Amino acid sequence: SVFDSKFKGIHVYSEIGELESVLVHEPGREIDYITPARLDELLFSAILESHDARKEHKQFVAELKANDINVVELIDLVAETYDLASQEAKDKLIEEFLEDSEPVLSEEHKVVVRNFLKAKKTSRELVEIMMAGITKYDLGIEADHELIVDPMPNLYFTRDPFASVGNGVTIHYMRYKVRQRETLFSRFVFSNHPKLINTPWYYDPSLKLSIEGGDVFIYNNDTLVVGVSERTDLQTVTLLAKNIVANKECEFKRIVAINVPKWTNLMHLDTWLTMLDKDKFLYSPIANDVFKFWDYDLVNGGAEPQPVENGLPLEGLLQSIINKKPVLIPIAGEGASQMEIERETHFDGTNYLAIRPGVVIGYSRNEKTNAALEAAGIKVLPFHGNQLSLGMGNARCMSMPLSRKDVKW
Amino acid sequence: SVFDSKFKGIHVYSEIGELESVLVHEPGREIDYITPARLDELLFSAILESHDARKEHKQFVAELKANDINVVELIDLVAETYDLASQEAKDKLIEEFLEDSEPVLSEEHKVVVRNFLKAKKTSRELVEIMMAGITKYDLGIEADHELIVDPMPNLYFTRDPFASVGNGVTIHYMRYKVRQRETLFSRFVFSNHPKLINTPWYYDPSLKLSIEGGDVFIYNNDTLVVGVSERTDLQTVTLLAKNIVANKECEFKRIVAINVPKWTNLMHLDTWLTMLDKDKFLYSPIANDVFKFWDYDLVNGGAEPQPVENGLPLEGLLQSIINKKPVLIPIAGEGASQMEIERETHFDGTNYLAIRPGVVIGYSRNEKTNAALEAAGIKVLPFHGNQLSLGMGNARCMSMPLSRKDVKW
Repeated sequence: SVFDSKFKGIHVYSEIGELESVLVHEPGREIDYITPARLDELLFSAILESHDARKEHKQFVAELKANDINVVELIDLVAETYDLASQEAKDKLIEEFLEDSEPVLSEEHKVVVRNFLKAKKTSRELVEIMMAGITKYDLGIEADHELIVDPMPNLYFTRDPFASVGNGVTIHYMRYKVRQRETLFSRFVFSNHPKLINTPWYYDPSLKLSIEGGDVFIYNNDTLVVGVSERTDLQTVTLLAKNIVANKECEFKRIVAINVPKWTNLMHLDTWLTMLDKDKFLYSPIANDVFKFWDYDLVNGGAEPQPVENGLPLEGLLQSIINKKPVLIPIAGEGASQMEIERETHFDGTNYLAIRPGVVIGYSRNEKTNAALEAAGIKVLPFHGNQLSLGMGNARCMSMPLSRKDVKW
Repeated sequence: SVFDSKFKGIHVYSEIGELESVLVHEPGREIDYITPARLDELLFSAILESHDARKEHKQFVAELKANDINVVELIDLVAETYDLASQEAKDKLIEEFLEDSEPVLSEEHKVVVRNFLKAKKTSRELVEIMMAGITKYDLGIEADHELIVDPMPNLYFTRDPFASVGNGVTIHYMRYKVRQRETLFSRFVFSNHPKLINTPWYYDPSLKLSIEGGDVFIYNNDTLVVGVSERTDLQTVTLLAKNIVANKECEFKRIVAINVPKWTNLMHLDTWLTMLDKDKFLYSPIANDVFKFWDYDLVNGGAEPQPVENGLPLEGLLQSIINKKPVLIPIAGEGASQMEIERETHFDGTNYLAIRPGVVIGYSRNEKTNAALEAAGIKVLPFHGNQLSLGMGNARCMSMPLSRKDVKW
């Protein structure tokens, strides 16, 4: 199985506990269909050199494995799930893929694509093609456009379609169609894989209020932190709060919503502020005058907790969550020029994945932030990720923890 | 000297003769000042990872040197020239640099920068900082903005500021100020270096009609080919024709002007059509319905030859220059999808540098084009240049031939 023997379900109650199991996706053929005219639509800053991007991704996975982490590749998880699923589920996956296609499928193309999918020889090939997009060339048909079904090029950013939340999961209604389509795989594995089937959901795509995993943080057993960003709205955090209170087994007690600049290229809270050790946070100064906070009381706030403004400065707000003096590390370090802060913030300099408290993985390119982290006593495991970085995410964006060991607070 | 023993002046009478000496520039500190908000202004598609871009450039230079080519780095050529120049010339280089600064310098900043440049201890440091740009930090002053003098980030594209044309040169009035500033160095080396001082100029920056080197091609001893592009105007080619007829030592007989798509990111003729062997040419089909041609008669067209429409299709037009049937190789090869042609054309897939007939150097990333060239009998010497490619130029754009061996047609 893609899961090691100790994996006994979703268990993510911090951003920093020793990482046990994690979900990633090496970009497949879907990034080969990114064209110059569609960069804004497809959510890329520039076109990736595909072979090199895959080589970088393998280095990232190799570093995670060198740290005894169980790395689950999305394609393999979906295929494994497909293989053991009922025929009813196998069939509905293909039907829902067709109904949710972009561009919308004509009746004739729906039949042609269905047959093509059904004829794929292995479940892995079926999953690869559904992620890749489908051309008229793949189908052997004449058409006036080359892409009969668009790629889901952002799939390598597994942070975003769903988020592990304690021992439950939130499966999201994403902002843009190009990414909403990725949640088909999320619903499928959680609804059918024996090791995930019993996981309770606190959000699902049908709710239609925008939220993405890059905005979701599990600071400790009591407090969740969710961004109010270009991708997640405050009203959506309000619905999340309602769902959590409605779930009697869910033990979180508070949600702090954090406002960030609504930049299309720094679209989630994790591109502005992350927690990397028990008391260390990495942030971009560019957000200094935009940060704003709201608290939700999941215990004594009623069945529908409302967001209450918290006027403390960022440091005091963070202190109210961990009850220790926080250490705030700025992008590019003390003394950096505005140009250096803008450049390293642009390349997702805050977006490190913590694999144990104070030990993080992220791109080698943000050298001043790497040095700032090391000076603050955080160990940095860099990897070359220049091509992957053009998709506007770093290691945190490219991962979704499935299980972490308890933190000794 | 940066020039090897045999160099005896500009000698470029073809696009393909065995390359003997060539001018390049490894991107210096100037590319560290490219910020997200200024990408369009500075002419970049995305920000480069500077360290990796310099390593890629060293690999390009290593490939050139392995083919017995004298590679001249612009910084070293300017410093060598400065060390041999009259005090009047050394002083005027500084004054013209200040006069042409962007942003325009206040009188106070003009004095502070002049003093700072005069205090540099070596000519190479002086040249490096003029290219890099100058910050308030470099000067140790307080200022409203961090850049007191902007970088010239595009300097590594040495194809553009001036072009070798037979045994003369065209020093250009470029389209945008961010690049016009680079011509300061072109004028300096040709006006002062003993090995370049007798080179006749057929164009100079004071002429104020736009033309850039990526548009200039020397097909053979008789025919020049100049693009009408986003950067070079037909009226400028007309002025160039007038200048060549006035120069009684210049032996070219004809200029063919080739209209190309006016795309901001494919801005020169050499991003649409190049000549790589005696009868082989590489082109992007995206330009098919845009190519249009004009001829200038430099022999019997009077003192001011005018552009005369040439209605031949591309194949016939090229045949009228080389006097035999051309082989036209399309970007990405026969059978490529439109997505592939769009992607490889975008990454300057036509922009190869020929180092001898039918032997070219270009980025490894355009794999389908590299395969099409090899299938057409052209040897490709690829190098990894993904970061350099984000500047929207390939190997031809990163080089300016100074001398080539005669071609045996």
